[PDB]
Amino acid sequence: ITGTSTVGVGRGVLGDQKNINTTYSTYYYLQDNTRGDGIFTYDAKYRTTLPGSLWADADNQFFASYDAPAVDAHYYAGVTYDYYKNVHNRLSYDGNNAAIRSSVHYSQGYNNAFWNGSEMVYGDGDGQTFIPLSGGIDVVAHELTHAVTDYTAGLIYQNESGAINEAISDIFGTLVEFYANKNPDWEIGEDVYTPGISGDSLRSMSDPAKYGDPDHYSKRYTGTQDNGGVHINSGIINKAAYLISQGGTHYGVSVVGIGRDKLGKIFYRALTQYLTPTSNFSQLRAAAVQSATDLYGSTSQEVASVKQAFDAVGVK
Ligand SMILES: [Ca+2]
Ligand SMILES: [Ca+2]
Ligand SMILES: [Ca+2]
Ligand SMILES: [Ca+2]
Ligand SMILES: [Zn+2]
Repeated sequence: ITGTSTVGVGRGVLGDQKNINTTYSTYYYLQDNTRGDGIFTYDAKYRTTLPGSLWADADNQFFASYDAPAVDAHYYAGVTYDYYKNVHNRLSYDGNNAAIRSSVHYSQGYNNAFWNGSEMVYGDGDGQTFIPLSGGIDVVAHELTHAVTDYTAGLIYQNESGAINEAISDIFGTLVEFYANKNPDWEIGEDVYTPGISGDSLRSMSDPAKYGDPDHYSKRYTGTQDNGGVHINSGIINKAAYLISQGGTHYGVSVVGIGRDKLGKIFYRALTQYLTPTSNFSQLRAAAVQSATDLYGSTSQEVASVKQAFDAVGVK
């Protein structure tokens, strides 16, 4: 849209009030021209035809309940964009400021969100399992991080490479949540998942076995469902990332935590410099070990804790 940049206000999925960057041109559009080539939010109007229509609003105030998912998809996209820019110096997912597009109100009772190869897609949920998925900052950041993975390492979506793929997304989803300081934790999707049940979440990085996922490589799922257990075997890596950052003792292996900033740097470097499309866990450990070495030195505590956390989850 060709118009004037402006700022609007509205309410997100959880009822919180926020400003959003909009563009005026007869109507007020969810078009943020302050970040790269733009952040554009579309309304799928309960269908599956994508992208739907660029969101247009008459007075630049977004307080209706129908608007809530849009507000949040637009804002958290802006937050994820800024995380990657300011913390890793990466401009959009392609590293060239490609425009970021999202569609909300996709389909009816749709209990998921995904990156489809060109844009973000968010369901509204059924009201029991999910509320509108763009309400979870980590959900948003997890899915946009898949777009960064596609442009960089190219992890294919199955088996161990697909599990690494999902873990990277949970890792960077979590670190965006800490960066925004938006009630942070190590769990995935607790702000939108099962609104009638307090304290639960889809997955846990700090204790994956709490929701059924493996937390050691000997426990790994070796079946064929879920593309080879891409959302299940990610707990092995999540657990490891959690030990690197927070530290802990896990199957008798003690790890000294080095913090989230270092975890992010070590994993951003492995992702963009040593991982390939078909990398497996073992290769991820090597990549991670090499990245810490590159950044902090071969005999640093940083290397010591990468190795100890892969050893605690059984990845050699
Ligand atoms: Ca309005
Ligand atoms: Ca949280
Ligand atoms: Ca979370
Ligand atoms: Ca819940
Ligand atoms: Zn994912």
